[PDB]
Amino acid sequence: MSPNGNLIRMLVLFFLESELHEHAAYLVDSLWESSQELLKDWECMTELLLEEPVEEAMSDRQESALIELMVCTIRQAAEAHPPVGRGTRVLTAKERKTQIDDRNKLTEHFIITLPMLLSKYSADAEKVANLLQIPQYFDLEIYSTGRMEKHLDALLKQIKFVVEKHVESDVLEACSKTYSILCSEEYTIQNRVDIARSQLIDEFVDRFNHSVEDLLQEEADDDDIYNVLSTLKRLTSFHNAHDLTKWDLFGNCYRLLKTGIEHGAMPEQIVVQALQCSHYSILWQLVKITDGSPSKEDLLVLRKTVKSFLAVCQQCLSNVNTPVKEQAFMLLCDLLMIFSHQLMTGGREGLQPLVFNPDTGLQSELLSFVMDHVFIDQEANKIEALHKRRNLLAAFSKLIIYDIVDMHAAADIFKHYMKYYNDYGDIIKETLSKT
Ligand SMILES: Cc1csc(CNC(=O)c2ccn[nH]2)n1
Repeated sequence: MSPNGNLIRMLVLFFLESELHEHAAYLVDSLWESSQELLKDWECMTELLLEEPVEEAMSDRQESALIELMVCTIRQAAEAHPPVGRGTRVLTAKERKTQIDDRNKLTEHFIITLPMLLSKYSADAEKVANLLQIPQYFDLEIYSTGRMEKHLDALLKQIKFVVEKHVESDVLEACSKTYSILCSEEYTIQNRVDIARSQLIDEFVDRFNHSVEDLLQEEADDDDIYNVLSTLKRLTSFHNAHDLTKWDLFGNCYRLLKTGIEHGAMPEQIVVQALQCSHYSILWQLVKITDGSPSKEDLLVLRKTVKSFLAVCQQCLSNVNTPVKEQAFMLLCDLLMIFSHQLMTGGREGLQPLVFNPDTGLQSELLSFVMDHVFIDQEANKIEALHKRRNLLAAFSKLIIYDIVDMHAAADIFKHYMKYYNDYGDIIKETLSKT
């Protein structure tokens, strides 16, 4: 009760204080065979996280670690296998029976307790993002079974509060995915969740639109900029997993970008988000057109939309801010692959009017960015900025393989930058072997 409480408090301390377990998940996995009963005392954990002390209170850093450890135990119980990296997977009768009973316990428990957790820690972005990994493990049918409607209402209230308070990409994305899970995974509560979502979206589209209008009519305030960016971020996050096409967001994104090319003075983060949002609008237009039975004019309206957006990305390669060039580059390399001739696979030859061959000018600019921003002369931030340039080249590599860009001009650039490997590498290789 408090006995298991002590063991959990010290388990959190051994985790943080020793560098003997770097990954929470790997710690839990390793103790799992021997300490399952303890590691699934979820009532004990939420009690620690929600109660006020008598004495000795938990420190902000230890609270964080307990939430992270709790969520790993919730996964390991639900999935009934070691985490990604410690795998090898056939369950016994009793292992299977235990998994069902565990999923039951943590669903009933966290439906009640997850809104109370999100309420208390609502401003801690890292913590809220971690709590919102929990619903994916819910046995969602139980939101009906337990006459538990009052607690679905409570989670939706708390997700609303979080999204309204936060702009961090991890938080919002966590909110987006939770709605997705809550919505399309059980018909019983699908209708209730859909009404909460679209009211949330509605309130953010109105605020976005009023702020776009404010910015563009204006001299332009710091408030005008905050208001656009803050609302655009929430909508960009959600527009990946949710079809927000019914709200014409591409329209205002398009103006923001046109204004930031013309007068060249649009803040870098607005341009990046405005690009990402426009992209997600187009992908969702594409899906409705693939699955629908679309007319000639449907195709030609989406085409005009796509050619104007490829134009905007091409122009945005010339933006001073390298985060914009990167975003524009990434989108060019997705779109040029998606609206290639691949689009006429699986008997979908109706889509030919949607096919786009990049011109020489554009191909040459997609070559430039690689020389300027992939292949550059000169801690943790650099292993990360390397993986990005890797992804940027890999996204560009696909265009080379299918001759969407000039495959020869490309390999010339790869000659120029590999020269020292081809001129001195054998000599460097054998030298390093003999030390
Ligand atoms: C037909 C075609 C495709 S691109 C091209 C000429 N551009 C380049 O080769 C290049 C290298 C660096 N920047 N641009 N010709």
